[PDB]
Amino acid sequence: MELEIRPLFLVPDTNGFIDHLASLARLLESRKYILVVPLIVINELDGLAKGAGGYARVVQEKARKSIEFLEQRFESRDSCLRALTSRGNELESIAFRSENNDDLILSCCLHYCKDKAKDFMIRLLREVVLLTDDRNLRVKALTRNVPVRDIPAFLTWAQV
Repeated sequence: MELEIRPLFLVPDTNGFIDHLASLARLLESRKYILVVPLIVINELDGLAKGAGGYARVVQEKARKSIEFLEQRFESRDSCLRALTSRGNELESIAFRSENNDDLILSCCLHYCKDKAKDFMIRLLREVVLLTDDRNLRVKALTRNVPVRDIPAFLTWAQV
């Protein structure tokens, strides 16, 4: 079917923070978009930050910077940043979270795909975009009618 895409909600995966924190930060600072972070992604970053090979320690620092960035932004109750649990409940704070996940990332995107019978009283409005470089994940999104872009491409499009 034909989609009408008007990006509002941006959903990144774990490697977006590792690879592209600066660009996610620029997106969040722009105030144009709501960045929605799956809780599993925060959990994965926690795993990486906690922990070694050189590369592992390089990624560990990147995860630490990510978590630091998210922690600070949730502490200030940043209105353009949300986290979503596995049950589709939004969190306003991540501080005391306890505690291969494509399907959970996708469930987060689909949370913002609010389709109703009467909508087809004709294009499928999609206001969510999955931000990833992972080709398998991208294909999964494509087959679920979730718009998908890599973060550099999106940042270019956004002019922001």
